[PDB]
Amino acid sequence: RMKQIEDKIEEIESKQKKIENEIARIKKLLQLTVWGIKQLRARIL
Amino acid sequence: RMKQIEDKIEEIESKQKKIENEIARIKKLLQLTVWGIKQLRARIL
Amino acid sequence: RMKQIEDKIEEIESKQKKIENEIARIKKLLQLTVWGIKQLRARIL
Ligand SMILES: [Cl-]
Ligand SMILES: [Cl-]
Repeated sequence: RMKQIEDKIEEIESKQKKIENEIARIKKLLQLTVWGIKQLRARIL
Repeated sequence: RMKQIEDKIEEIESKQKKIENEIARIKKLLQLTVWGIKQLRARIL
Repeated sequence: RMKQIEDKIEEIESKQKKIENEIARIKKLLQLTVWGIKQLRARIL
């Protein structure tokens, strides 16, 4: 039963790592969209 | 004590599923904002 | 061994809380970028 719990924890940890990786990618893209809106407003208006 | 650990794991798993769902929604909206910035720049500039 | 499992669960929970916090911040910034694209399109076009 302990091994079953340990395996489930490993699975949750692995997925948490994937989620953290996704979040960093989202943050980077979000920063690029901020840049684009800022560049648009400045270059046009 | 094992049941207490198993219940906590279930709670963490449930919340992880909610987080994954939120992340997909964020990604989709982020893709729409990219589209909007791209469409703006192309249609105007 | 139970304490080791309980400590790992605490670590995963702590990181899950940080992730939830990050997600809320991403959502708020994403809402601001939506506002900016909407304001741009309306003010210009
Ligand atoms: Cl997670
Ligand atoms: Cl965006």
